[PDB]
Amino acid sequence: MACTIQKAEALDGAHLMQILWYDEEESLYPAVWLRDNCPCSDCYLDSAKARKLLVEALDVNIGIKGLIFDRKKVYITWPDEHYSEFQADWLKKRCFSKQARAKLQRELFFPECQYWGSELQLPTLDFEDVLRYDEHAYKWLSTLKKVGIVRLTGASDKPGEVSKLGKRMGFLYLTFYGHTWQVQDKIDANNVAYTTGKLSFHTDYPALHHPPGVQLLHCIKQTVTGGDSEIVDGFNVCQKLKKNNPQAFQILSSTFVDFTDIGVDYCDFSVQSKHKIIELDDKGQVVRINFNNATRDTIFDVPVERVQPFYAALKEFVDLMNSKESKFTFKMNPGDVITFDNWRLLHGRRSYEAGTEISRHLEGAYADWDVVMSRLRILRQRVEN
Amino acid sequence: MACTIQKAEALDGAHLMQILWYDEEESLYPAVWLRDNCPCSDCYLDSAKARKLLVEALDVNIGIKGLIFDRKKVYITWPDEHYSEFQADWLKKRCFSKQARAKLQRELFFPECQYWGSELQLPTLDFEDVLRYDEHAYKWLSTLKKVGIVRLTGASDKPGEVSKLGKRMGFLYLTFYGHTWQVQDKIDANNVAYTTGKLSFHTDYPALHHPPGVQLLHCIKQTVTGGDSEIVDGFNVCQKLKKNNPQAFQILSSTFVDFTDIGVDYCDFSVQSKHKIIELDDKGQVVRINFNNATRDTIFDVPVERVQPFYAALKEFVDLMNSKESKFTFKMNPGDVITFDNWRLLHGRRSYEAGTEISRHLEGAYADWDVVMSRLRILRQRVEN
Ligand SMILES: C[N+](C)(C)CCC[PH](=O)O
Ligand SMILES: C[N+](C)(C)CCC[PH](=O)O
Ligand SMILES: O=C(O)CNC(=O)C(=O)O
Ligand SMILES: O=C(O)CNC(=O)C(=O)O
Ligand SMILES: NCCCCCCN
Ligand SMILES: NCCCCCCN
Ligand SMILES: [Zn+2]
Ligand SMILES: [Zn+2]
Ligand SMILES: [Zn+2]
Ligand SMILES: [Zn+2]
Repeated sequence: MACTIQKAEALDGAHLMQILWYDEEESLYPAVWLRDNCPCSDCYLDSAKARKLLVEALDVNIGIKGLIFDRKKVYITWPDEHYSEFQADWLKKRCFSKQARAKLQRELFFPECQYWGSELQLPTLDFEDVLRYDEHAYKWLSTLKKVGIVRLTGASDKPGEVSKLGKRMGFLYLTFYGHTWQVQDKIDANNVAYTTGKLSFHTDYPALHHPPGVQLLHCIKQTVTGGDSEIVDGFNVCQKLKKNNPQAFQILSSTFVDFTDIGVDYCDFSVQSKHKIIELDDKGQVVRINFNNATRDTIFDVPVERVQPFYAALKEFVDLMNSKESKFTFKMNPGDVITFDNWRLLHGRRSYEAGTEISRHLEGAYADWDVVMSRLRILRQRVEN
Repeated sequence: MACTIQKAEALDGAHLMQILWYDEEESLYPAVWLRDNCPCSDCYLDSAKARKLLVEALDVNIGIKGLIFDRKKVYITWPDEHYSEFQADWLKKRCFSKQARAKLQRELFFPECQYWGSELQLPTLDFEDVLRYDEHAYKWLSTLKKVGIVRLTGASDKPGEVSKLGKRMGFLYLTFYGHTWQVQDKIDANNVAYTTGKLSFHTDYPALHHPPGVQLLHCIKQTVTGGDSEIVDGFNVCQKLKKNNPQAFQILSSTFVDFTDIGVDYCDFSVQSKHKIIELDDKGQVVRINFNNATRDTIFDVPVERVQPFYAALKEFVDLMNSKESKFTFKMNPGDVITFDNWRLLHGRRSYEAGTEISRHLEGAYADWDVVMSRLRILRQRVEN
């Protein structure tokens, strides 16, 4: 009744097609969009699922010359005699009503978000299950998207596990620190991470204009002298900051901060960027946090009078993150892997003691959100069908 | 005289340090920024060139307790007895005056831009020279940044050349189409590019939220039946559109368009994104164009009344690109490689004839701008020193 055509007609100087569906609802389709989206073999390359039609061939003032319909299809003639057929269900899905458009966006982009603080129950799956079963990998990625973190247990205590997960997703995101990298204490460390010191809450790689979307950390070796992990839900913390201190929020969501990274690892590098620490979209929603205190540059490109208030705002933000209501702490054991949203969470680590042998060793890697969301879409189709 | 300290003193309740330089100019440095940027081994990890100091250790209302200076350094005591030394030239570089800040940003980010139309003289270097000499690679990357395109001549007519350039930069940007990819006519093409058809002006991969910054195309085999290249300076064309048709500019710079790519290549994929075709920064400057007509989705997430005006605006934009004043056309020969800014230029190709043997073959790859700018910074230092 909802996908069955009761009537189709050309309206508004034939610039619009209206479908009355068998449930009595009406949908409206611009003529120019119909022509633009003709599925015929001239207009559309089926093997690529791509449009061949050029903008140059599209008359933007086009109207429907003629139209007939049955219950499942519309058949349209255009003024230059081009001919097009459209399927009812194809049309229904792409209905321009707000409700239809929003429904479809949800299906494409999986916007459901669960904010958390110290009450978090760390979502936890089995490593091998996720590698072997689509039902488990689907749970893994959908929970990663929704909650921002998933722990996988039961990996080996050897290198190569994050690469298996990289492959399960598709491929890992190569950076100057390599395809994967070893978090351990290193002589002449090229990064604070490769010492025994504490890492305060941070996101990884704000020195890049496109920071890693997803980070993977596999515990190979753990120390009893410290090295606990801590995480915080940056989107939750931003929400609290906007409420508690709107001026601080405004400063952090409007001030461009310089980040830097210079050294040698996978190859030699000298990286520079600018980001707002709180990055809003065009509707004012926080979409990414970009903050690492280690790699924030000495160079600070703001007028002198904005400097101290920036620092005062950053301090408020960090105090909220550290609050016992926001923070979630846990300790990784050999064989655990955490995978999290590096655009949303901030993460850190407690200090531990140095010594002559390596007492602590993680293997890390990054992935891109477009790569993960692709895999998520494919898994959903496989598991639902 | 400009980098030599004549006087240094604490002002404004000791919250500010003022340096009077020997040229009589004065610079001002907030106390909190000085403390934040203490270079001592407690505060700063020299092997990483990174800050160890935590936001949590920083008192945002800090003032200078004491200060002495000589011509080359300031020596500061803080209220908790921490102690810091700062070098004069280090201070001068990071001066908070607008002129000093702008000068340094230019040095970091190479903002110089040369807009062009059909008068372009295609910058051209020798392939092997660029691989062998820093002076040539430096010219290559700086011209790529400034002009948006450089042709390299004298490569071989075999696969593997774009990878050599990838290595010269650092590393290539892996996508679902592989590390490198072959542009040629293919049975069951997964992409319009892999047919003999015409490609209208487009940027590559707007289906990704982070499209490739730089694209490399190496002509292995060329056809005499067509296959000419065309390029346009998207930043130049956007400037003309804003002047000629502000309403069209506004629509394209504010309307989110859905892009899609589904299929199998390096692995199986189902990619979706949203972009404004003209992407402005926070000051209203165009920073990226995101437009491929083949991969623009059938799904169009706007109210029905915005649809036809969007198409009318897109048409104006494409007509400007096609204008004989904007367009630059040329033909690649075996052994040529073009490298261009895929955020700024749009590119295309004339149709050619199909047949039973492959008459036309390019090898392509992508790179990230942060990777290229890193290499550019390193090369400049090597060539200037
Ligand atoms: C060195 N690793 C652990 C890869 C982190 C790099 C990103 P950070 O923001 O310096
Ligand atoms: C298939 N290549 C040539 C790699 C282009 C992919 C990006 P396009 O926007 O579809
Ligand atoms: O070592 C840890 O527990 C966490 N490591 C990091 O956050 C890192 O390397 O970026
Ligand atoms: O084939 C050409 O000349 C140009 N190719 C492309 O623009 C492409 O593959 O994206
Ligand atoms: N069943 C309708 C078929 C319409 C074909 C018309 C071709 N011009
Ligand atoms: N030449 C000045 C050295 C100052 C050292 C002071 C240590 N508190
Ligand atoms: Zn058609
Ligand atoms: Zn980290
Ligand atoms: Zn110090
Ligand atoms: Zn292209």
